[PDB]
Amino acid sequence: GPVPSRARVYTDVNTHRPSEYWDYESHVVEWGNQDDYQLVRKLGRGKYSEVFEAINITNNEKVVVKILKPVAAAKIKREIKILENLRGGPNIITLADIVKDPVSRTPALVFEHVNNTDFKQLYQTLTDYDIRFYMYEILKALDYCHSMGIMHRDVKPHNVMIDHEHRKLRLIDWGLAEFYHPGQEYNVRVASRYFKGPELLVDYQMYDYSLDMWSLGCMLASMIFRKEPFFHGHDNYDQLVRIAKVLGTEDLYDYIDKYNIELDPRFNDILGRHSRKRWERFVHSENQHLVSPEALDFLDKLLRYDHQSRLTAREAMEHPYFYTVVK
Ligand SMILES: O=C(O)c1ccc(Nc2nc(-c3ccc4ccccc4c3)cs2)cc1O
Repeated sequence: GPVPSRARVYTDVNTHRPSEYWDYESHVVEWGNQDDYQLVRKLGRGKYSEVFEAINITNNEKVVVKILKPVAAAKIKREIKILENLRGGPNIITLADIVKDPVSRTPALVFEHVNNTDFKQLYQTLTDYDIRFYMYEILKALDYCHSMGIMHRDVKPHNVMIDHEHRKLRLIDWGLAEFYHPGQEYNVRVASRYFKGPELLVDYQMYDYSLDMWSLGCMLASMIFRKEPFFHGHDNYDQLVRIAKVLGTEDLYDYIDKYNIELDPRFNDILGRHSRKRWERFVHSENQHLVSPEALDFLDKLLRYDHQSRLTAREAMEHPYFYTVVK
């Protein structure tokens, strides 16, 4: 059947770790005082959670309270373990407390408050320099979680909280994050549709950290070309077609052939034949100031069908696109 695959970096981080690290089900969670937090306003409701702005009435600080839904309640030990494992890491959201909501009767995660700007409004204003700056900041967080044996699996603009006034960024929502174990087959029903990697779209389960790099490339393409989202699929099948109309069908077929993947036959009447498009097609007078040869070289090194061929987060940080960024 499918040819197996392994990450080319941090392959055996979890195979050496004591069971207690990646064995999240064993992990015992100590509940704090739900009463220490006063809910202020509902910020939004997701498929798996409800997010509230709240005040920690003991220190008067603003915090974010995420109340998990019944379906996401079952996978609380995994998210809590990952959050505790990455706490203090570069640009990782800090878990301040874990309390039992008295109404839902499900777990509520308390997080540090970030003065974010709506990504829809903020991507319309970023300069070339800020795009490079914030991308480098996101890479710090990805190399950190990947170095700790963790795949985020939901990298997208909504999960990157940016305080544009203090030039600070946090990678949030570790609800879909998972421990990387070499040879493990994972669920492909992860990430948001526009940021799903080709491995998920073609149902290749033996994926790794490189999935986050594809998601990151999708975000980069959206920022430099001022098209959000860059790959606008109508559904998960159309999503692959949108990608193929840009990257071409020959390289997609080469990728499926390399891993001996059987494409869903539904793709036969919708995929067609498409040559790879040169990036100049996406360049117009309104976005040319965000596009450079370094930006395109970097984007071409993230947006590859072959997950094994994508830059790793650490290699990405070495790219010339970041030479202008003050380090
Ligand atoms: O999961 C996490 O670690 C996590 C950490 C911090 C955090 N902060 C914040 N969230 C929001 C927010 C705004 C609009 C929304 C619309 C639909 C659904 C949700 C929404 C959440 C604003 S500031 C949120 C998180 O979910």
